[PDB]
Amino acid sequence: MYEFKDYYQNTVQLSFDDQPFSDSPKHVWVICRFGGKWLLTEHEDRGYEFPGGKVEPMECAEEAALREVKEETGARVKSLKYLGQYKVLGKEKVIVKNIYFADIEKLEKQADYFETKGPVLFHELPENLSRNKKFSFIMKDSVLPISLKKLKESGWI
Repeated sequence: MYEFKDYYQNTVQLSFDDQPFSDSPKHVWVICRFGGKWLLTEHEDRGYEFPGGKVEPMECAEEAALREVKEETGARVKSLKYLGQYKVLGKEKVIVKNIYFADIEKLEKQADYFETKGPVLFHELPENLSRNKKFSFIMKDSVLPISLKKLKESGWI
């Protein structure tokens, strides 16, 4: 596993094993690719990020991952694959977050995206990411480069 501090100084623990921190993660994060482009959403408060959010008690993690992609981007998924999991060791809370990879089939029109401004496509993520005020803090720690490295090694992209 990997351990590091995040953008807001919480400690994050990251693993590419199957649900090592929790069998019932309460959050999902979905790295999306549409053709040769990254598909992100623009969270209303946080800014650009891969879609994700909470796992409902009446949802399993995969169901929540598919719903967040659709709600935040209007995308239909061709394939959803579990990649890994991370634990965020916060000041007041500890959250366990599954990482999925979604290969996107298409983006359909949507009147609303919920807590976001909808889909954003990036041919490449910018190098200035960590100092880019337009990006979410969740994209500004080692979870993103380590996850992309593992994703590229997988053969899935």
